[PDB]
Amino acid sequence: GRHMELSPDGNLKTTITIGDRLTYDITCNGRQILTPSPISMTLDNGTVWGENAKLSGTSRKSVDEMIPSPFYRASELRNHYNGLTLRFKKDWNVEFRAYNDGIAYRFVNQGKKPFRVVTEVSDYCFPSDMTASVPYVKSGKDGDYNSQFFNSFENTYTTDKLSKLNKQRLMFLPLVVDAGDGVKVCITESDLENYPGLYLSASEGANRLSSMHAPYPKRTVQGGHNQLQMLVKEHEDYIAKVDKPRNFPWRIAVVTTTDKDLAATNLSYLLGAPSRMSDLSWIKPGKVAWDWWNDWNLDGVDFVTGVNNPTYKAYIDFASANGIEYVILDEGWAVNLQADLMQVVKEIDLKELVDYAASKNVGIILWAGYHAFERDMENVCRHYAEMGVKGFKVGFMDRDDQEMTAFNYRAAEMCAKYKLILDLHGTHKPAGLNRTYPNVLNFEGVNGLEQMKWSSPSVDQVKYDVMIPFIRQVSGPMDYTQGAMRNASKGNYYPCYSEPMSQGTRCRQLALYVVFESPFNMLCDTPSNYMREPESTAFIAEIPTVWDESIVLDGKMGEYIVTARRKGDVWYVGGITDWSARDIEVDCSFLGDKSYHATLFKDGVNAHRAGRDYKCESFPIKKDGKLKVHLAPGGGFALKIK
Ligand SMILES: OC[C@H]1O[C@@H](O[C@H]2[C@H](O)[C@@H](O)[C@H](O[C@H]3O[C@H](CO)[C@H](O)[C@H](O)[C@H]3O)O[C@@H]2CO)[C@H](O)[C@@H](O)[C@H]1O
Ligand SMILES: [Ca+2]
Repeated sequence: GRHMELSPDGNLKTTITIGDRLTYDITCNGRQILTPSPISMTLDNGTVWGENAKLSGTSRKSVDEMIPSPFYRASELRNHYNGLTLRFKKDWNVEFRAYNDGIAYRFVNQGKKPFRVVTEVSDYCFPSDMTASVPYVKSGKDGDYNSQFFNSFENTYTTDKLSKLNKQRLMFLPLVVDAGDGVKVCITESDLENYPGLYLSASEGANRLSSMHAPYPKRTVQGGHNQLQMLVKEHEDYIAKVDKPRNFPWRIAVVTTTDKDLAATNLSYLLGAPSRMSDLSWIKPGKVAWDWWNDWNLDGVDFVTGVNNPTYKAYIDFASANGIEYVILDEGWAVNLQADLMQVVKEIDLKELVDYAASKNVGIILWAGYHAFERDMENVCRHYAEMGVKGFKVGFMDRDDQEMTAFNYRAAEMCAKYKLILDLHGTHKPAGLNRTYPNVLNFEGVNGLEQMKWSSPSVDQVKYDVMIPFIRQVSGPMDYTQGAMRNASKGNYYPCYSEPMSQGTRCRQLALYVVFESPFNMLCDTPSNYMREPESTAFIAEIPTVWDESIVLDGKMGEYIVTARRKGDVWYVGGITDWSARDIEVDCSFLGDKSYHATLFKDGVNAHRAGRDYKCESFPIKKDGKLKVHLAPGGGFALKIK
């Protein structure tokens, strides 16, 4: 039983073998980059899908279609693949898809009788000791996987040969394996609804990454961060309940021959479940005059700053004067330790604030800890939607067992029902959720700029920035929360909770608004700092967060990336580099034939010594244009062409 499937361009092919085990491999341009890798699902009735599998039928199709992708990187995304469905006896199938830039598969339940998934095998067997770039689970102890399942999915990348990885620490997704000769494999998953998230492990075999899933929770207890978390204390002997026919999540091996194709791949959105929303007209992407990063630390005002009405009114004024759409009331507005979103601290009047914000063309987003939000979800959403609140930022889930991934979707739907937008923090990679419910405008699961509030200088944020466009961002949008006006060149960074800075240059921060995808996007710094920086603020306030077209012009993972994005007849280009100074050329052949005006923010000539140093230039340009830009260490540039 040997089945082959090829990508439309013929460069990628997978061979599926049906024997004692069910396996698939991956060949790229003749070279085998994944050796036969076994897949299976073990059920509680002893049935193991994929061992001694009995094929009952097959079907093939060739698909080339455009998938609408609102509130994202393009108006629509191309879905172009050869598909193979293997139908087995006992009412289960496995679907394979071959794209030019990846192989993906998923199990499908067509059984009528409820059951449980005990474990799932999803192995990745490589032919040699390749170099992996992986994000380890940050918390917990080695070998104690239950201590690791409780984590916030925020960490930097460790780069090591497969044989050199920690064999006792889980890695979350996405992660990358360097297959050599410029080929990258990026492993991720999508359509992660009501199913535990997949970790990979180096614990089994040679040159092999194998799966592990958090077990279904048997007993959860309120605790953790300010009594807003539900901690798994006991777990079942299975990982998932299955009560109905369903698709299971896609297992995705992105395969690219150039790093810019990795950053650009659409596979995560393409393989998310289709939108479940008819009316999208009420969803408004945009930016936030954020309170939390900058620690409410305004200067030049006549009131004491903090979680109080005059402070939020100042953020609202600032947002409004600059056309910024939203103000978040972050953690602090609800009475601490009560986990009760109906108990407002005495220094705050939500009604006053929501109404004041409304009279200033500003929407209010309320922050909520997981348990406070989940416990009376529908009533909370109704009550605040009625008050005029536009959405929620929900955080500290720190779980990806089945119960929590079911909660993400349930939360998204409940917010959708009441015309509320949703931002998920203390969560994992998006894995398709923003396609299925487009009102979920951002996701954390990223070691973002908040880390500068407490991180030792050993944390290399500049390096991290040129890793995630190729790794974490492959899964979906990031709430990274950039926009620092305080910028520290190499050696000048220190963690400062109430007056934080970024690592690298001013223009790096500006470039991130193009480089990073964030439909719901922060201005992390104080209004005070922004108002001392008119030029920077104007650029940030004006740039779209949602795009009609996106092109990654060039890049090398962990070194640099240059990205151009279109909105109407306006283009933006952003570039960033690692700690090496770098010279970049921008080929402007993506432009139309009209004559255009460019506005360029580039690193100042002393940006290597003073991170804040920038230069803003104006000049005419057109399609033949080939703009040379110098990037300082930890620097970048931001370009607008109108
Ligand atoms: O990681 C070690 C440091 O953690 C700090 O605690 C942070 C935590 O790291 C962070 O993920 C979390 O961020 C969420 O909540 C915030 C409000 O509380 C914001 O909403 C933020 O956007 C959201 O991602 O905040 C924690 C603090 O609340 C510790 O402060 C630090 O000492 C280190 O232990
Ligand atoms: Ca966080």
